[PDB]
Amino acid sequence: MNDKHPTPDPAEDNAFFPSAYSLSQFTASKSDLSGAHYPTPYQGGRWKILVVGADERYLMMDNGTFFSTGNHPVETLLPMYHLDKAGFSFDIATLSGNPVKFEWWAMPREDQEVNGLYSKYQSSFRQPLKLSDVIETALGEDSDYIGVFIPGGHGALMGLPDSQEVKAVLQWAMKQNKFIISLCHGPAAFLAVGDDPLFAGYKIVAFPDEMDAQTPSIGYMPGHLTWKFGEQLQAIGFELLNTGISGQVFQDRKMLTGDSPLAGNALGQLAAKALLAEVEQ
Amino acid sequence: MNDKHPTPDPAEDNAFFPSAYSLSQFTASKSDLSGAHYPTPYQGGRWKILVVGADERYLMMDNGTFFSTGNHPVETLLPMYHLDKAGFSFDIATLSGNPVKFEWWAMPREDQEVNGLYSKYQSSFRQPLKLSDVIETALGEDSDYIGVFIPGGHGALMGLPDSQEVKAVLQWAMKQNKFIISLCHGPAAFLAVGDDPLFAGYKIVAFPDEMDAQTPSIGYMPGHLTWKFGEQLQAIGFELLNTGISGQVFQDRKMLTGDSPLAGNALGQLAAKALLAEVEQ
Ligand SMILES: [Ca+2]
Ligand SMILES: [Ca+2]
Repeated sequence: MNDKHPTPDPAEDNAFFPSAYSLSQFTASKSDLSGAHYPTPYQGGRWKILVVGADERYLMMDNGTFFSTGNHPVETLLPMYHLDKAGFSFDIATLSGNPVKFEWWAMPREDQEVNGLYSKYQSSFRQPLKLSDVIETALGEDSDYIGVFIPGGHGALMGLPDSQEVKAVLQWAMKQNKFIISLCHGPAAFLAVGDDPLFAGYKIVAFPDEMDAQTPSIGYMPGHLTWKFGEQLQAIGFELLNTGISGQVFQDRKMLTGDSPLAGNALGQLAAKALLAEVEQ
Repeated sequence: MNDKHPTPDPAEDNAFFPSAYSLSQFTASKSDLSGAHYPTPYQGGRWKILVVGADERYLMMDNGTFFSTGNHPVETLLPMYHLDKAGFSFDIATLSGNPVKFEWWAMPREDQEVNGLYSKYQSSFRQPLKLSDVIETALGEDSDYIGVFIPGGHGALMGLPDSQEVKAVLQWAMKQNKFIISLCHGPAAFLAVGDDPLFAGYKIVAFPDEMDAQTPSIGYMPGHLTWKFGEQLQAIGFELLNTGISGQVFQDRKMLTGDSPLAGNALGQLAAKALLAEVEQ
């Protein structure tokens, strides 16, 4: 019937990609990548950013259907594109060690830059590191990581929110005064700290729970979320600054966040700027 | 229809379902489920069977492509169907806690009984237990599990083969003299014991490595497997009984195995009979 009806995903029974209508409204063939040139990039070849991606594509909705989601490609690749041009490298990990799952329906197919960057890291996205291995060997006081990046997309709502491994990564980042970068639903991962109040008083921007309750009306999702990461984040001490979305980014000490799928470019510029200043002395 | 070109999976880039031709030869609209009749089933309400399923659908081939696989639905459901009728219940788990991934292209869409069983267990396949929790509170000397079932499908080749968690489960099963039920590629999970000579001298049937070497020739998979589970199994003590496949099964003490996607029904009968005789003593 309607272009607003969820689109069946052939690989999983009772699973759906966003409706044709929502895709035309919420995705585009090109990204708005801009100002990604850095005249004095980091050239030390040491500092890297740890990327923690979603290893699951199917998210259970309140009505039993699966939302065929995963990490948002634009939210993931724009920040990475800027950091790449800034001279930084990446290690990609998932909780299980299984492939990072992208919402391919949001990939800007006509964007040469974004597609070129994915291809650059495709072997890592497809065969990522298992977070437990990273925790056991690449963190600590002498880590080569200058920060951690947790991309958005509803895929970040699975596993990451209550993973004891993610908790360890976040505590490490805070303990070693490392950058924590995330946007949209990515901050849901912060809930991994459980009852630990290490994020008390922090200000961030994140996708509004209010909007998650509305997007299903046009078939962006085949149902509604079974919980609210925003209210949960507020429960552990976070202050959510944005009522709506406009690509706004915020920096609270070393916590850098973006508000939605509109903040990829701005977050990339902010992170690149922040990390570059950090490496210079 | 006769097309032997792997079929692109829309949900994942460079991922492929079996070719239309291989599907017409290796899958059917109906299963050969039969003889699932046990006049005096187990009604003690205690003994259950733990199912360790595949949580990943995308398997990396030797040529960079992803085989869109997972657990084989017929191999999974026929054994369960017989055991269900025999009066046993199931607990379904995956390593990550993520949903069990089925090779839906092998699901017999016109098999009313098979689809009826899936309906009964869909909530468990879709929101399975996390194996780590199972090991922590449901095993031990007083477990309610009478056996473990590890279904086939190439998805069994991911994570399970070198999982310390699967190792614990196998060590427990052998120590507590529990049934271990598997077929086709499921035995690859037995490799999880690593270097524990636990299965030394056991006889099993499993999918022939040499057949795996040939199915890609008709587009069943988009490439070839990066390793051979059969040789690895022999390397840890197993005597592989079958050279080819015919859907036969073998019982060596409490180790029950099927040889391929043709062994689902026979394995259900073998397992149901062994477990029923067990509980009847
Ligand atoms: Ca989104
Ligand atoms: Ca098969």
